[PDB]
This record gives sequence, C-alpha cells and structure tokens, in this order.
Amino acid sequence: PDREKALELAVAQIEKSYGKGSVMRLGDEARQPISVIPTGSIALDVALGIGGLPRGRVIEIYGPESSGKTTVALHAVANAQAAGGVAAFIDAEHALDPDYAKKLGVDTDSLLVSQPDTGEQALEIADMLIRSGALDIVVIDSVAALVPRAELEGEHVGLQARLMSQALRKMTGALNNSGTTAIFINQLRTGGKALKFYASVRMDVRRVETLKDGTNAVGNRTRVKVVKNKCSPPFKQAEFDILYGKGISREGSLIDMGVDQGLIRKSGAWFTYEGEQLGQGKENARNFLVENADVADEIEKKIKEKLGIGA
Repeated sequence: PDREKALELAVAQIEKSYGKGSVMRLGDEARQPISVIPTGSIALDVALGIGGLPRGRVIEIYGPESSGKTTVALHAVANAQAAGGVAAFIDAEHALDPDYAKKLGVDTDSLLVSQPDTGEQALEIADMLIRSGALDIVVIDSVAALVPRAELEGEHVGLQARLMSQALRKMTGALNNSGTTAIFINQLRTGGKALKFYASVRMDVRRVETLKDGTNAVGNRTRVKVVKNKCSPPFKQAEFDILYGKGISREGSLIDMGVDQGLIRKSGAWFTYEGEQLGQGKENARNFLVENADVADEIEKKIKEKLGIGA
C-alpha cells in the first residue's frame, strides 16, 4: 500500500549498490546457494541458514582457548575433501594434531601445510594458493600468531592491523573469483578489526559444560553464535557435542534436531522414531545411529526437507 512498495524499492536499490545481504529482516528465509561446505553438525548448518559455510568468502571463527574452534574448522576441511576438494592449512601456532584430525575425517596426507616465517609471508602464501583456483578451502591458524616482519627483526607501530587490512583487501577479490573459502581462527581479548568487516560470517564459539558419563568426562557441549552473516539472517545459535578424540557428534545433533522438529518422539528416557525404539538415553540412541548408518541418513534428509536446505 505505497509503504511496503517504497521500502521494497529502497531495499532493492541498497541490494543493487552494495550486494545481496546488505539488508535483511531477521525473519526472512535464506536463498539457497548451489554448493556450501557442511560443518559436521546439522544444528550449525541450520543456524547458518544456507546449510553450511559459503564458498568464495572470508569466515572468522573465534573464541577462547579450548573452545573447540579448531575442531569446527577441521570438520569443514574434512567435508571439503570428502567432496573431492583440496585443502591448505597455514600454521603459525604449531599446535596441529594430525592423528586427531584423521579421526575427524581429514585426509592428512593430501593436506597442504605451510609454516611461515612472518605474518606477511603467511598471507602472501595464502594469496598465491587462492589465485591458483585449485583450492576449495584454506585455514589460517591463527590471527594472533601472525607477527609482522618488522617486529621479528626487532625494529613502535600498530602495524599488524595494517598488515591484515592490506592483505584482506587483496584477498577478497581472489576468493570471489576462485570459489575458495578462507577460514581465519582468532582468539578472544590487533588485526581482528579489519577481519570483523571483511568477513561474511563470524562465529563465536564457547564451551558450555562438560559431558560426563560416570567418573570420566567424554566431551563438551559447545555453543556457537553466528554474530555476523551476510548470506542469511544473523544472530542464530547452535549447540552440539564435541567428543574427546572423535570430534563433533553428527549423530547427537540428528537426535537434538530430531526431537526439536518432532521427527523423533521422546517418551521419557526412550527415544522413538517412526514406531521403533532408537534407545534409552541419549548415548544409546546416539550409538544406535552410528551403528545404523541408514536410519541416520533418513533422519538427516527429512530434517533438511522440513527446513528447505538444498543440495
């Protein structure tokens, strides 16, 4: 009625001049891209709106030490590889555990790794890799470790911020042309300032509580808030379980999202699906689903149909 029309006009112009995603209603549905990189948890895939991480964009994952942020990034690497993609890992922390990575699903033998001497070398190497057009995904671990050459040579300025700014300006173009996704891992408190604005997605990762089973703790409940999202409405959160030595529990998230969506009924201790019992307690239901890969797949598909998550 002349009011909604003027708004839609304004929206359309903003969108034309600054890009799709420049303005959104929080209640909007995301439009579905051709391909995305799934994260390993359907809860997180849903919270991102497009069913996984976007291609050709910068992603920032941040949070305290031992929050699980590296685990999330390694599942993204696993899934990209599993679909025939190539991955590179740019490492200034020297903390990577390849045995752990291997259990998550990473093909470590094919993983490209660089351990550069300086912050500028790290970003320039990242840049040359992206411009090849041969990479699906590169992870930089981490932003805080990217020390500028001047500092390493011992010659003050706030020039780590200037280094990120220049690098990100050059890198954003190459990513969009190439279809490559870059994940930057960051700690919680210099160069994060530019990252905040260049990133299309920003995820805040936190440990919520320890998952106990008897005397020993078997993992952690992890919460992720998507504080920035240019591809779908921001501010959604997801919870999921990271099991020690195993990574993100795919099956656990299928159960949680299963009950949430009313596809899996829960008597009390009993978990039910389509007139059959999955198990008594989350852990039995979880194990039932790992042992029965076919019913896990079916529940996944039905949740993705019910929410409109494309292929």
